[PDB]
Amino acid sequence: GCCVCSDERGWAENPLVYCDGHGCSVAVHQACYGIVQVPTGPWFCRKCESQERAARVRCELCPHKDGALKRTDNGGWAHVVCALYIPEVQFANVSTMEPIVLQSVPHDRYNKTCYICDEQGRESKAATGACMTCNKHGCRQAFHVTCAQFAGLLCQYCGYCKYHFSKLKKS
Ligand SMILES: [Zn+2]
Ligand SMILES: [Zn+2]
Ligand SMILES: [Zn+2]
Ligand SMILES: [Zn+2]
Ligand SMILES: [Zn+2]
Repeated sequence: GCCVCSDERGWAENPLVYCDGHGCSVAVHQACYGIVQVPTGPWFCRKCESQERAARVRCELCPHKDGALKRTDNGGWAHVVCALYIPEVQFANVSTMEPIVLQSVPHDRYNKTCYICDEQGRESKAATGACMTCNKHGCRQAFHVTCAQFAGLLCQYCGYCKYHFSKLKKS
């Protein structure tokens, strides 16, 4: 489906677009990646269009490689999905969704430990990047956006730790 949201198909007015770059598996809705007009030929994501060392084109807000990336204001790269769920992250242009603006992200997002990384053999990565916090008031569980994404814990634009998600009646 889409690398950014949890919708598996596109819509006529918002198609699901597949990157044709070699080795790349990025697929995004037009609206999930800020694509202005849908391409008539092969389409390439910003990473595949990049001429940078591959080791460098990766999200600085989380430890997962690949996925749907845009350039940042500090000369780096970040996931669109990480940008959408860390509250203080912004975009210079919300239509094109780029560059991703990190200058207003506070210390508070960078001094946490991702509990999911800690559980999944990524202890060395748990205190890197930026974390969202569980939406339950009083809960101190913190986690990378993409770690929660893969765990099915993301939901405007918030998430829960596994425990509080388990305590919420699903409707
Ligand atoms: Zn999407
Ligand atoms: Zn690509
Ligand atoms: Zn990320
Ligand atoms: Zn994590
Ligand atoms: Zn919680």
